[PDB]
Amino acid sequence: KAFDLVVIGAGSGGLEAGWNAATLYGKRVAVVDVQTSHGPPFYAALGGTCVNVGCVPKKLMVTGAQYMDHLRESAGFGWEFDGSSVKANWKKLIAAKNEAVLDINKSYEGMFNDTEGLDFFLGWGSLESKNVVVVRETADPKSAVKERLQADHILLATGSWPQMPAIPGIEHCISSNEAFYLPEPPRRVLTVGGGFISVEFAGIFNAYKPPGGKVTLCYRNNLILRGFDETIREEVTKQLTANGIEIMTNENPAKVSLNTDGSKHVTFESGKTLDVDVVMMAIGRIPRTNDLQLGNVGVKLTPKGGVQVDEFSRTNVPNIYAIGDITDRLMLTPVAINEGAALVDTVFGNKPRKTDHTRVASAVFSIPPIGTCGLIEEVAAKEFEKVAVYMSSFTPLMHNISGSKYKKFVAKIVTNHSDGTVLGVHLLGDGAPEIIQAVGVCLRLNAKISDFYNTIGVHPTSAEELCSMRTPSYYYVKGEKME
Amino acid sequence: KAFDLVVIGAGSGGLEAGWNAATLYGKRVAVVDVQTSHGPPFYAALGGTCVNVGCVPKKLMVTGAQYMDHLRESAGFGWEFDGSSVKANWKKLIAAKNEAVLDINKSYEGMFNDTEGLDFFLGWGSLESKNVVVVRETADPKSAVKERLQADHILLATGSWPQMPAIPGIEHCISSNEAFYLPEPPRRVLTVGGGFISVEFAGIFNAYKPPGGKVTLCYRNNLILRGFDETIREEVTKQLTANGIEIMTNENPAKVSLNTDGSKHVTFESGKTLDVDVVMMAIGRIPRTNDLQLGNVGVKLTPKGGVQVDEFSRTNVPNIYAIGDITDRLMLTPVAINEGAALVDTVFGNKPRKTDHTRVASAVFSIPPIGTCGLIEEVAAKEFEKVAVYMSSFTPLMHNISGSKYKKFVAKIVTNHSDGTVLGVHLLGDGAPEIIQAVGVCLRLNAKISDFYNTIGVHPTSAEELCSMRTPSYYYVKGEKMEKLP
Ligand SMILES: Cc1cc2nc3c(=O)[nH]c(=O)nc-3n(C[C@H](O)[C@H](O)[C@H](O)COP(=O)(O)OP(=O)(O)OC[C@H]3O[C@@H](n4cnc5c(N)ncnc54)[C@H](O)[C@@H]3O)c2cc1C
Ligand SMILES: Cc1cc2nc3c(=O)[nH]c(=O)nc-3n(C[C@H](O)[C@H](O)[C@H](O)COP(=O)(O)OP(=O)(O)OC[C@H]3O[C@@H](n4cnc5c(N)ncnc54)[C@H](O)[C@@H]3O)c2cc1C
Ligand SMILES: c1ccc(CN2CCC(n3cccc3)CC2)cc1
Ligand SMILES: [Br-]
Ligand SMILES: [Mg+2]
Ligand SMILES: [Mg+2]
Repeated sequence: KAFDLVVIGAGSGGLEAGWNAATLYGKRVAVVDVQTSHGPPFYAALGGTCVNVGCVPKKLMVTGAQYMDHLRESAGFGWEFDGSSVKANWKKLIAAKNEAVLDINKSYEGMFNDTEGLDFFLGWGSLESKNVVVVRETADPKSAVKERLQADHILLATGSWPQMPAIPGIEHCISSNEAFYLPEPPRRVLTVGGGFISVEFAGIFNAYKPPGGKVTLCYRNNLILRGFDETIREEVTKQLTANGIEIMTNENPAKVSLNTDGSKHVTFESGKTLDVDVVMMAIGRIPRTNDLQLGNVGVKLTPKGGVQVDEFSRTNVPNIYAIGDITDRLMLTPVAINEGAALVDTVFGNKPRKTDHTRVASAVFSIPPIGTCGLIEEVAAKEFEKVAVYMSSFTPLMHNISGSKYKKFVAKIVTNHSDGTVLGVHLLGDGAPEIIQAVGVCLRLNAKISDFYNTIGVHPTSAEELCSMRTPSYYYVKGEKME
Repeated sequence: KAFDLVVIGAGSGGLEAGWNAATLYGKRVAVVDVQTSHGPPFYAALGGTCVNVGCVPKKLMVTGAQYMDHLRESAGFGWEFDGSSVKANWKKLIAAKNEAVLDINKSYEGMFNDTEGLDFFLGWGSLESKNVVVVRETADPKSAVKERLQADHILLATGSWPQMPAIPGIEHCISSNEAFYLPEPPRRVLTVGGGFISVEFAGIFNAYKPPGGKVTLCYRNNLILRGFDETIREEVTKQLTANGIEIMTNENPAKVSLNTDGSKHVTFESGKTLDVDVVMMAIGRIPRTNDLQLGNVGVKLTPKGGVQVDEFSRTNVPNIYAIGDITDRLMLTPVAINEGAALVDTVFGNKPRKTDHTRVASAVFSIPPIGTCGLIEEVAAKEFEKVAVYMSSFTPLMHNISGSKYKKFVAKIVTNHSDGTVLGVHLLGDGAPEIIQAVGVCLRLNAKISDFYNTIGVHPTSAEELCSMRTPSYYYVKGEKMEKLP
């Protein structure tokens, strides 16, 4: 069958591109994915990674995890109940999450049913030729042909996949994919990785762990969450520790064996050992290009295995494009979506547009959470002669009463001190992901620190800290910190 | 007894002006207030209304009230506990609020002592003359002089005070001032009025009420929260109703009598009756001008009662200025603070600056809460030929799992459709007050709807809805509402 566009991967970027090309530009569109609903064996499905085994289910589970703090914190505000009656029922959480994800799967199914000129094909997409996508029964390229799709234009949108280190006993470890389907909450769990997925899952497991349970997070480097603001990295480490999570930095698994009861015996490179019920590898995500048989058309990959693209998401092969995680740049749903829309506008609208990968607001649903947009100070300090840091850090009042005195809210604004242009805003504490969104709009408008401090506060809020900072806390001048 | 600046009222506006003048411009400042710490008899104290009987304690108590919803909502996420064991200990909440407020009172005392040329004077400020403030022992102008203060510049920052309607039995009623100190949570309470204070307290009382408890809010007109977005006014009404609060609109107390058991018998203008344990009046606040003896220097008041000011906070009398609620405009702490910082940056900094009273971000800590900035559409529609309204309204997914299906999140952007300039942003739902702050910055920068929709979303948030709206839901054209443009 013949299409203006064939999209391989019915994910965040793929669905934006396919729906826009079909509905805004009246193109005949095919979209391919390996599953119509969430979970084993392929985990991602119609809707993509974010819907099925990412942002959507993890956010619901972090919300679930937050109640452990709310229940404890309620006492300071005079709430009384039988503490010994408190149980975290993980089965209910997983069932609630499964229903939520399945409902989305179903609506996307209804979307393809009800959208003329937008067709879904179940199976494994690969490139036969530069204008033919083959859909097969399995990821094995010798598996049965279900469809052959003639395509003026081909979009690769297959996303990414957990990285598993080749160590002895890797087979006894899981990724985030399996973590979403654990039938019982682990009593002891090691999250391996200092990234958002490890930190977010440490918080989820810490809340739902059965009595006498323990969550350990391990990371090779000295400080979790590289890429984030350093003050926030130190504070979130402290605040995770304060809520009972063991942060093992400068530590990495060397091998895993099974103890006689089926629990996992972890040997760290340092020789240290840990007995846990689950080992969750969250050490990285790699672009999913193996299964695409890109050798058939000579699309240029990087040694990492990402599809190389120009700013307009164009591969080295005309009429073949790549968006989203497969391009190994910013692995965010809204970036994927933005690239998909920009690509379709460019190619089918002749409305040339490229995604801006700078000043993207993002979040970490840690407990407590992070919101951030733009440059951290160390980065700004290499690119600008004079950099100012405006910093407010303090346990908010509600958390003196709550008993969570460790919950320091951090707000930091990084500026080009030569003109006061805001380069970065970095938040830690309840609300941070919600606060940072409109900050993304501020940085698009080249907001200066004067634009923040001349804006009238909403009081009382954590956000008003951003509009209450008149004076630098310190500077970088030619890369040197000057207190 | 000689100062560059004398400030009457150690509140939100008064202390910002005082501290700035002293620390930024090495000026000599006197600040007068009636009380050094919170509560009876004068309620407001060092730190002002907001710190003592306003934003700060109210926010702590709304946070306390939110745990009723979190404890119920936790069950959808798998939290299990003995629901019959749950009790709301009001006395604990009030004791914790009292300690939090006292620490702020003490924090301000430290500020005055640890700051050269910044001195606190206890007692009642009034104007003797153009350049002299008298501190007396009481509000009676006949009481003893404690001090006579020489002032190169006088700042009036005495704030506002609850209005109590002059109805038979008003003496059985409380204001917000007494609400903060109730020894026991009322079983039945009538919050009177449709403004933020009535709404916030109806939420607080609703969460802490003992078993068989009932919170009634009455409002004299048809729809609470006049001046807020109409969609949000209707929605908050529904969501308060859904959480057990009874909303009596077009109803107003004509009198209150004590029943023999100490409870209050409310007779409405309509003839309806209601027995409650507390009647909290929250029908308005009025500027505190009486006690300053303004007649003594001829400071002009408004047809309403507020000190008349120009854009630089100047009265008709030179060297005499007025900021905050005494001006009877926007009664918000950060507005008072902004006016104070501008007055001082003007007069002592030689850097004239005027508070912008448009595009002010503000909140209602209703459950769930409002965050708003700029014009509601009815107001935009009279000022602008073509107004677009962008609206998103849905129960977020977590609240389909929580079981609070009624918690619809509302996001509205109001624009000038001729250039896309955002004129206002109106939010109802968890985190709205936190979301709206950086929207205030966007409005200062003349953000267009395209600046929002071209900004990449943070996912998943409620906030990202603001970056997801490309197509108007409807328009006003020369005041007329319509789905489509001609
Ligand atoms: C645990 C986790 C949490 C995350 N949390 C967030 C968050 O909170 N916010 C955020 O913005 N981002 C988050 N992300 C990142 C976000 O999920 C991704 O950036 C986004 O899904 C990438 O979208 P995409 O279009 O590149 O691909 P995806 O949405 O992953 O879609 C790719 C699709 O292609 C399919 N597929 C793969 N190979 C083939 C093939 N050969 N043939 C057919 N179909 C194929 C897959 O089944 C999948 O559905 C998270 C990721 C994970 C793993
Ligand atoms: C229940 C309630 C909730 C509120 N919630 C919020 C909120 O969430 N957000 C917000 O922004 N605003 C809120 N406000 C409003 C806010 O409190 C005021 O806008 C703000 O306090 C006004 O500041 P001001 O500087 O005008 O005066 P105030 O802060 O009221 O300070 C006035 C001071 O003057 C003193 N005083 C009065 N007369 C004399 C005299 N003759 N001599 C000496 N001292 C005198 C008083 O003791 C008082 O301390 C709330 C108000 C109340 C009542
Ligand atoms: C979860 C959430 C809310 C409830 C209702 N109870 C709240 C507290 C009341 N209470 C006050 C003082 C003594 C009891 C009674 C109603 C139950 C379970
Ligand atoms: Br490091
Ligand atoms: Mg179709
Ligand atoms: Mg002093």
